[PDB]
Amino acid sequence: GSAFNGKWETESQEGYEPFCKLIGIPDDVIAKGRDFKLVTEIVQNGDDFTWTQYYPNNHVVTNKFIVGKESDMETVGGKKFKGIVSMEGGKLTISFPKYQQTTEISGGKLVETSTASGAQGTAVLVRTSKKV
Ligand SMILES: C[C@H](CCC(=O)O)[C@H]1CC[C@H]2[C@@H]3[C@H](O)C[C@@H]4C[C@H](O)CC[C@]4(C)[C@H]3C[C@H](O)[C@]12C
Ligand SMILES: C[C@H](CCC(=O)O)[C@H]1CC[C@H]2[C@@H]3[C@H](O)C[C@@H]4C[C@H](O)CC[C@]4(C)[C@H]3C[C@H](O)[C@]12C
Ligand SMILES: C[C@H](CCC(=O)O)[C@H]1CC[C@H]2[C@@H]3[C@H](O)C[C@@H]4C[C@H](O)CC[C@]4(C)[C@H]3C[C@H](O)[C@]12C
Ligand SMILES: C[C@H](CCC(=O)O)[C@H]1CC[C@H]2[C@@H]3[C@H](O)C[C@@H]4C[C@H](O)CC[C@]4(C)[C@H]3C[C@H](O)[C@]12C
Ligand SMILES: C[C@H](CCC(=O)O)[C@H]1CC[C@H]2[C@@H]3[C@H](O)C[C@@H]4C[C@H](O)CC[C@]4(C)[C@H]3C[C@H](O)[C@]12C
Repeated sequence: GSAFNGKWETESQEGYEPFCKLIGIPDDVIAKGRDFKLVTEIVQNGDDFTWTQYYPNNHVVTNKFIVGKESDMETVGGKKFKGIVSMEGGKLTISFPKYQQTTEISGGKLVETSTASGAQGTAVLVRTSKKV
């Protein structure tokens, strides 16, 4: 597999506001981040992925995982946990209580679909990134 390899840049976020509300991000912070454009850098070698995300102020998040094996996950908030990612129909999926993330290439583009659950219900964010 090589489909995911390269450098990607956010071009659209659909469902951004409802998703952010559901997960408890306050209003002024939502507005402060609607036009933020994330750069994602991916190195894929078979089942091994290195997944790098560039944030403001030289802040970087790198994830490293093998499909189907328990891996160490890392977060922008500086948190850590363990998870297991499947590869199903070209789609990378992590799934657990209250949260699902899928990432695929559709129409030559990196498409990240997140689904979070809460007391308000469920919200979906679709983030699309173009190749740079
Ligand atoms: C608002 C802020 C941008 C700050 C700035 O531009 O100075 C951005 C940078 C990191 C962003 C977060 C990270 O990209 C991780 C999450 C990605 C989800 O798609 C939305 C919530 C999510 C939790 C984001 C909310 C918000 O847009 C953040 C916190
Ligand atoms: C849950 C967390 C959101 C925390 C945050 O940054 O705010 C996100 C940020 C980066 C995400 C990871 C990266 O997007 C790369 C992988 C993409 C796959 O679709 C799921 C597993 C995968 C390894 C993701 C799991 C999880 O959704 C992570 C770790
Ligand atoms: C949702 C995300 C957690 C995901 C991650 O760990 O990357 C975190 C990263 C920084 C967090 C924010 C910061 O901790 C600062 C604020 C702290 C307040 O207690 C809640 C709102 C508040 C504005 C947070 C909302 C949300 O939990 C944010 C945006
Ligand atoms: C923009 C917002 C506060 C709004 C304000 O300016 O008052 C701040 C509060 C908490 C901040 C976040 C937290 O400091 C956690 C992260 C710290 C990293 O150094 C940058 C991204 C990071 C995810 C931050 C992005 C952004 O600057 C947040 C979300
Ligand atoms: C597991 C970790 C805390 C672990 C630690 O103390 O290191 C926590 C802190 C921020 C949490 C995330 C934030 O609360 C934002 C999301 C909220 C959704 O309800 C579940 C997934 C969601 C993406 C969370 C997954 C997980 O519970 C995170 C990543």
